[PDB]
Amino acid sequence: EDAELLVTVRGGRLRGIRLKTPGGPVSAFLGIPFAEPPMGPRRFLPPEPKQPWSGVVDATTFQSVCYQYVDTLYPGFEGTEMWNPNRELSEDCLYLNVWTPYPRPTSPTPVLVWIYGGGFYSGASSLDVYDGRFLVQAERTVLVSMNYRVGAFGFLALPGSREAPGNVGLLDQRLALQWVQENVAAFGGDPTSVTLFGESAGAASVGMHLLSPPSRGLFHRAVLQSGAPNGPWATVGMGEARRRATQLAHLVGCPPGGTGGNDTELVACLRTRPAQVLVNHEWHVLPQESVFRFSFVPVVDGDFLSDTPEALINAGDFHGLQVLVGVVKDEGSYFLVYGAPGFSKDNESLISRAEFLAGVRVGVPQVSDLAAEAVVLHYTDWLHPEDPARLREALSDVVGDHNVVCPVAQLAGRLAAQGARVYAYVFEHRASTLSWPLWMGVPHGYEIEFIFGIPLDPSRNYTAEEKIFAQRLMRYWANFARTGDPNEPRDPKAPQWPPYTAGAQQYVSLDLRPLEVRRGLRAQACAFWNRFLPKLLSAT
Amino acid sequence: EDAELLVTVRGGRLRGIRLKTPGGPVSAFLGIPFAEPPMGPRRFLPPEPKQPWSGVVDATTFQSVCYQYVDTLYPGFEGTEMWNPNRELSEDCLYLNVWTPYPRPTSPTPVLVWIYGGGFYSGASSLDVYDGRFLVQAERTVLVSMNYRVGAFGFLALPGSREAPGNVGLLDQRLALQWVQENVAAFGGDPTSVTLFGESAGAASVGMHLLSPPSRGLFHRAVLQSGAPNGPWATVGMGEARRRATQLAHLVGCPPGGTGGNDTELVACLRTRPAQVLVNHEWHVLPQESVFRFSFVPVVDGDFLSDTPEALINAGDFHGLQVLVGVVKDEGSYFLVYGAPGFSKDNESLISRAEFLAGVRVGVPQVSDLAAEAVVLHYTDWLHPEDPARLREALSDVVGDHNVVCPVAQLAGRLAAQGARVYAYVFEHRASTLSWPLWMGVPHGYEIEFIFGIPLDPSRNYTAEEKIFAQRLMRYWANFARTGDPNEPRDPKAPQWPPYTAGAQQYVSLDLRPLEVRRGLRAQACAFWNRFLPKLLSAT
Ligand SMILES: NC(=O)c1cc[n+](CCCn2ccnc2/C=N/O)cc1
Ligand SMILES: NC(=O)c1cc[n+](CCCn2ccnc2/C=N/O)cc1
Repeated sequence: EDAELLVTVRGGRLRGIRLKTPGGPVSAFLGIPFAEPPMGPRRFLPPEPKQPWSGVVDATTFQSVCYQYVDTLYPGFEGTEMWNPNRELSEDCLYLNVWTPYPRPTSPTPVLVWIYGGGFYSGASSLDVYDGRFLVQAERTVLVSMNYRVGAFGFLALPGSREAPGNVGLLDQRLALQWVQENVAAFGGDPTSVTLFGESAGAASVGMHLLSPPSRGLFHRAVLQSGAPNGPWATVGMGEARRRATQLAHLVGCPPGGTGGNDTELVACLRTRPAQVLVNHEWHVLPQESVFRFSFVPVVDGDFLSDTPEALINAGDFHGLQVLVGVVKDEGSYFLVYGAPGFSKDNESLISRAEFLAGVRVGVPQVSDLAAEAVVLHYTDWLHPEDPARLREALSDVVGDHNVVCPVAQLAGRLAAQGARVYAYVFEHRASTLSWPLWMGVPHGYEIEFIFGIPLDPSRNYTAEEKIFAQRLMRYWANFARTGDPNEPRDPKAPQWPPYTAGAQQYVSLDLRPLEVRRGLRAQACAFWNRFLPKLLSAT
Repeated sequence: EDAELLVTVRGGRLRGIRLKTPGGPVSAFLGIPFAEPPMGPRRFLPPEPKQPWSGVVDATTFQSVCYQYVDTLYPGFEGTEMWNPNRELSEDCLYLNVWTPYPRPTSPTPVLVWIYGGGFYSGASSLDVYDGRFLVQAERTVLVSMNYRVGAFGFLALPGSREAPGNVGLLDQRLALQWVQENVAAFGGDPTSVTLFGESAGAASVGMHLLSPPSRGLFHRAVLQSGAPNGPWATVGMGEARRRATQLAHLVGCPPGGTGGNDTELVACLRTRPAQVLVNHEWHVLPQESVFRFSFVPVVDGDFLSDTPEALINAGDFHGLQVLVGVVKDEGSYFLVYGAPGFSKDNESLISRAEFLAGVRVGVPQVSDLAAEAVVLHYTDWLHPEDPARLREALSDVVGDHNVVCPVAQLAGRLAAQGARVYAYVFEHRASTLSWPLWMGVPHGYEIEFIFGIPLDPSRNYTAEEKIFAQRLMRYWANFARTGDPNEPRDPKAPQWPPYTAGAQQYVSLDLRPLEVRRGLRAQACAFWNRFLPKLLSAT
């Protein structure tokens, strides 16, 4: 009843809201504070737990979005603005949301925790495509999603100093995980069956938590969608993070005039600046000749990450852990319209040979000219080295393999070979309502709406097949959250999803057709990135 | 009583609104349609007059802003967003506004007509800084302002063809001028005493009307604020206009693969595209290595402009015309934060010598290496060739002189020497409420709020001296509109404003201090741009 919309947690009382789905109602608790507002002197600091409150906190609507850059490449366009903030920006943003079935579960229920992506510079738990009402109604699981500080506010780092240690955006997620341990039982959720799942930078975050011992105790399973902590964009060195942080200070006038520039005076100067001012110079801090490179990302400090993600994945024991990994068919196409020459969402992006050669330097930055030739002469079809359509898909493969598919395949192989049960997929269905052009195929990010069951929304023009497809995927994700195995615990009639192993390298394709097993997550291309290219880079 | 808010014009009846000023009320008629909506098959075509309507058109609020790019360089910033659209974007935007004193004048009154700036790619008559309620109350004049199509919708040109003839944005302004001839009498205005005044691209527009015979009959005096038709940014050649238009068609997928590319099929394809799609690719049409260069500007076709503005100004007889021209102290500083390396509004923009040498390439983009050297070695202080503060102001002088001050001084000299009475000014007061940084001084466009008397708004924190100053400036502009002479028609107490002649080159400084006469509008620098540099291009 209306009594199930009232819940007490360790910090105080909450009033939720009843959400409707075509299959029945759901109880949602949107906007639960899990940390003290990280403002004024607490900007750039690790989060402090929210102190208990008197009265009833209203938990009926999403709270503020953390301060972030707002994408303006295509104003008024659905394909880009669906990721933009849909609540007002504020540094007061450390809130989490909880969906729970109606009636509330009597017995402890497995908990899904969502970590949004957005390159560590954007994103929000309030986005329409992260609506948890459909996954909770159809699979009677408990869904939690948190906000975490992005951009400079979450990942500006002057390593060594205590005024700006870095990775505070990861600590925000960790605190939200500690909050789930201490309070998800009150919503009917099992704190012993917690399944993290994220996408892009959210998936990378999930991977960073697997490799951080303090976070490792707060969950039991992991799902990484189109991202990995070992990606070339997901981390940064201490020296580069200090250079970026210092350059941002310079751009906003820090330190003032002629004055000392130790870490303490620099952060104090940064704390006096309005939040929007720091955001307005976020992209100017990089060399600014890049697609896929982000200014403030997790730093390898020796604290949250004792070593690089690659090192920790190799030297890591993963027995007793189940992972679900995967990518979309066309991982790189969405990013090409963000700086690759000759590309535009409003034409066919039939690029020339010279544009392809320049795009490789944009999509694979920082590498040497000989390394670029290895990429070009490996992704060229030499029977059609000038076909524009093939060059377009080649560059899309170049930036997709280098940034997503091969970092993911590298990780999935090391996990399976080191004792973790791993299941791998490739998402190959292009939504019928997709607004991006046809040549992008199944772009990065556009499986999320099917995992969250958005096709079930009656106010959307999804086909009957996509509705059944969405229910199928929700069953896969929920079964993995419940049992660690996406396969039906009692249904062998439907095609089976074999584990992924370093040898067989099996995965399944997710589309309207029944499950189909394949071998190799682009094994040929990924051997070039994972094996040959590092040996080639030790020429300088 | 309230019967003065109802007025009949040639097309039908209108209901206006009474606006309040601290000195008394004013009658405003906001949103008068003067053309048929240029939508669908009419896009890119010259405007057609608004056909008469039945009933009473509501004229109590500003109408839609013409489709245009929206500046996002500093989100949430007062200094940039005061120029952004403050009404909904639409192609249905050919509307004009009329302010008139209360009580309505019984004898014919001089008419001021405002043409907004915005580089021919943006701007709107509805901006708060253009509100004529204070100018009309204080000086009992009649103020008119129109919207004209900007960007591709106003200035896309495939010269020779009739599907996209070009300069249709200038024809929108002309139609609004024909409208003032036929209807301003109904508001108490004298159609024989019409003074055009504009700023930046608006000032350039005013100048192109002086040089177009069909427009010359529609007004009697001109005011040009920080702009001129002979500026290097204000016009474009036929060949370049065709190349730019074709590039925009390619970016939006026109024509579809395999279709012929004649002008008819190209424009037909462009007309099917949504307006926002064309706007989203406007800047991608240039080489895109330019501060101060705009994609779609008036073309020199032989129709609206029988020759280049430079030729028409030289070969022109300007007897019987009074012109008021001028500039602000720091014309170029506004534009450096829009692409000049090392510049940011949030620090002191202390640029290096290398950044200065690179910025000259951005501020003067069309030149050769040798021409750039002549610029660098002319604007360098050779006793302090590395002082960043001086280099900063040197680049501001480079950009300001090349784009505004010297094209204006060129025009003002030719006009006075060829029979026009000319008055020249330099605006030297930096508003106390200015939000741009101090190092920008008096940036481009920040005299407008004083000409329009915005300091009189009680909801603003302007000083008492700026209020008196704004009233003084309104008297100058109004006196010029009535008599052709900014000086008080019978008051020799105040210092007097001498005409500007090709020899004495006298102008006045407008600031809180009384008028002060000076000689030379950057005469030394402008000899370099107007006389010497054309001679080094001649070494092709
Ligand atoms: N203000 C700027 O100049 C700016 C440049 C690049 N970006 C890139 C962000 C968009 N993006 C979306 C997905 N991946 C990216 C990264 N491209 O580099 C944003 C802003
Ligand atoms: N989308 C873009 O990357 C973009 C580039 C340049 N501009 C030019 C800004 C307009 N402007 C304002 C004052 N001066 C200028 C002209 N700059 O060339 C706008 C947008």
